[PDB]
Amino acid sequence: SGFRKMAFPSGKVEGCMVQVTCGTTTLNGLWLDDVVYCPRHVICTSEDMLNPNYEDLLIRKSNHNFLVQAGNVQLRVIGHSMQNCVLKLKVDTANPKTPKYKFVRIQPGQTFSVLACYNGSPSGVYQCAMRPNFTIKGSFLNGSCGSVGFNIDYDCVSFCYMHHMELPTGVHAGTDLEGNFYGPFVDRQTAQAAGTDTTITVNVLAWLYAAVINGDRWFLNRFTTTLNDFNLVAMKYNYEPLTQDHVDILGPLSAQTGIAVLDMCASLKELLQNGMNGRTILGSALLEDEFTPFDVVRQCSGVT
Amino acid sequence: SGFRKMAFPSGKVEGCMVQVTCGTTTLNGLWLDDVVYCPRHVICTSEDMLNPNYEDLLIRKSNHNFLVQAGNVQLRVIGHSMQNCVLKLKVDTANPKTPKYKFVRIQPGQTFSVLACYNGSPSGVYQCAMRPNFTIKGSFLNGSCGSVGFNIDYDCVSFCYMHHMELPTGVHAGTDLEGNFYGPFVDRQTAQAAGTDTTITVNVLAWLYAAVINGDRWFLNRFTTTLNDFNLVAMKYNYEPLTQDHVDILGPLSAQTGIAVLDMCASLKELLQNGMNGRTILGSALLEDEFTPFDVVRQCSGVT
Ligand SMILES: O=C1N[C@]2(C[C@@H](c3ccccc3)C2)C(=O)N1c1cncc2ccccc12
Ligand SMILES: O=C1N[C@]2(C[C@@H](c3ccccc3)C2)C(=O)N1c1cncc2ccccc12
Repeated sequence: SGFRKMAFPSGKVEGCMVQVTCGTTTLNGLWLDDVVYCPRHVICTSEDMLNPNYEDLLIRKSNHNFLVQAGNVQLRVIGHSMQNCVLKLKVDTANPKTPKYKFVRIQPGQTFSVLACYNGSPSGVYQCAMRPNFTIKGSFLNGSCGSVGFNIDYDCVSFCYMHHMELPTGVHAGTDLEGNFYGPFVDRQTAQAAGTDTTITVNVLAWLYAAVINGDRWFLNRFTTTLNDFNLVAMKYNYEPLTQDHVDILGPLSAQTGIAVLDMCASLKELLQNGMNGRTILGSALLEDEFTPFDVVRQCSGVT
Repeated sequence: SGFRKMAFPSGKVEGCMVQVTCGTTTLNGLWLDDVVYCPRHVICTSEDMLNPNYEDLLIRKSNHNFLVQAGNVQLRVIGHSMQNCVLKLKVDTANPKTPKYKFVRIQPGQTFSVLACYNGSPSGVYQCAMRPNFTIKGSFLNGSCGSVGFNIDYDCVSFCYMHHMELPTGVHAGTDLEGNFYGPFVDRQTAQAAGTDTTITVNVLAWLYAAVINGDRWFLNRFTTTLNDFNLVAMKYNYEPLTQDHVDILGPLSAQTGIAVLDMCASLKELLQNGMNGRTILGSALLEDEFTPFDVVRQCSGVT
């Protein structure tokens, strides 16, 4: 029993973290096979950050200007290209520690583990969610750039996120591993609107199921509701609208607890309208939306 | 910026996790050099759990009754002994992946990372605290037994915790790596009183410092207080008494924020007396006590 914000074990990703230096700028890179991936803003100086011309900046750079270090070992760079907002440095040596891996573009409301790194050395691991407005609420300092987000399915690592930017508002923006930003963000030091973040309704409901499984049941009420009636309340409280897809993926948790999805929706409605009244659910005084139904089932079934 | 419940990277510990089978019972073991450590209750059957005689049970066991598997590879057991509540199985092969490590008995209120394992394979990593009543509020299912807690200082792993028991109340009890229980617990399937848990006051104050550093300042008030006056309020609200040692270790955070410890104590007092009023601090509606002053400084300075 018990329920924790649990990260994937980070071993397979630690063996891929390197340091990339271009002039004075150092940040983290990801070494898979004979390619190192990193944020392209590694080629920027103090002078460039308001509006860098990345093509023009890259053109003044050669293979030997990119210093790639894995622990003590220096790597030899034999090719470089820019794909959207990432640099791909071809090195002469395949990473011996390369795990089975894919690159995935995740959807808003999905979760992943972040290995926070500095100078190509791992500092910490935590779990987080792509917010509906495509930001992440991470823990990143100067030099964390190029730190990666991932999921693990058995032996296969799915890299989904590369950290690029802290926004003036203190939240975090980055790319998939093909260098496309999540959300409207660009790699320029400007004020950029993230926009209105909503709560991930399907995730709150998954967490209510997690609570019931672990013995917190006080919020279960006598009521039910409809998908329409519920969504009218969701909208008022800046909750993502709930669809039949959401109801469908909550099926396993519905089956395990014997609580219909719409009965759980009716409990949520009363929590939104009446608050928690100073009570707690799974040691929290607010509604948690950073567990997917998958995460709850995994943690409640012990997938390894 | 941002502030997360961050775990240590788990790579160095993943390479040490093995499966130990004795008869029908399987749980996790820790393979360091040519010794495997695991909970001694691996030698118990359905018949034994109310009051096992571990000496008598062990005496009916030989080296070849202990099946130790690291992934596919079977290990050969060439010696066995019982040290308090752990079994030490000597195997013929030194773990090639053994990191630099120590065994440490941590103190209540200290934090560590848990690698939750099943059948000797790692499932997840999270951060948690030794509660003042020597329990931990983990996330453990059947077969998680022998999962370990640790800290990392540079390249050195300090193993502090081995998981043995879920208590009838849903909280978790285990040993140091010399097999001594934290708290009054025994490895018998009986109702065992954990007793009154308090809040770790020094940790709440560290987290208030973390909040101020990250821009949440609303709880800063015009007041100050005394260590005596504060402790009178602490006692009322089941908070650990604050000592000059606590005040001393908060010095670096005091220096970074320019807020005196006793001014922060006066803010805490008003939060305890008046509650949060529906407001939040670092995305939480309750006072968090699972960050040490060390953890806050580490996360706010980027130790790698
Ligand atoms: O270290 C940098 N540098 C940039 C500034 C930004 C940038 C954009 C265009 C051209 C050059 C640089 C990339 C940044 O946003 N961070 C941080 C990342 N995460 C967390 C941070 C926390 C504090 C300060 C900077 C951070
Ligand atoms: O799998 C076991 N087995 C014991 C029962 C307990 C025991 C004590 C004496 C002799 C034999 C066995 C050790 C346990 O407490 N757990 C669990 C651990 N963590 C989390 C658990 C969650 C659900 C069920 C059991 C759990």
